[PDB]
Amino acid sequence: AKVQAYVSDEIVYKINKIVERRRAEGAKSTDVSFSSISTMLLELGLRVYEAQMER
Repeated sequence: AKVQAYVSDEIVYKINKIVERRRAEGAKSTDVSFSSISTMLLELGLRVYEAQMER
C-alpha cells in the first residue's frame, strides 16, 4: 500500500490518540502533549502499550 505521503513513524497516530484521551477524560495542566505522551511510551517500547488497541 503506497499512496503518496512519505512513510514515517506511523505510530504518530497511535500516540496522538493517547494524548487526546488525557483531556477527553478531563486531564489538567498544559503538560500533556504528543512529544510528552511519546517519551513515556518509549519506556514501554510500544510493548504492552500496543495491546490497548488489541485487534
